[PDB]
Amino acid sequence: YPITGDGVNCRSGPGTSYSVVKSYQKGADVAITCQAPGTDVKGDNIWDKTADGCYVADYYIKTGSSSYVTAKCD
Ligand SMILES: [Zn+2]
Repeated sequence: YPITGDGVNCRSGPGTSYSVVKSYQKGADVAITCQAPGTDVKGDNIWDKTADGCYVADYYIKTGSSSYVTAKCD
């Protein structure tokens, strides 16, 4: 799914307390392997684990939902 934020952090866990691993530019498109609850970002507290293995706040990914579109991370 595509990134909608203008430079979005990808963190080592589902929340803003976790270290930043890398970033994506707006219009990057990422594969989401699973989703996990975490810090609320503007009403969406889901975090999306990408194929890079780090988590992007779902607020900044265009999935057409503020809830789950994939399996919950185990
Ligand atoms: Zn995609």
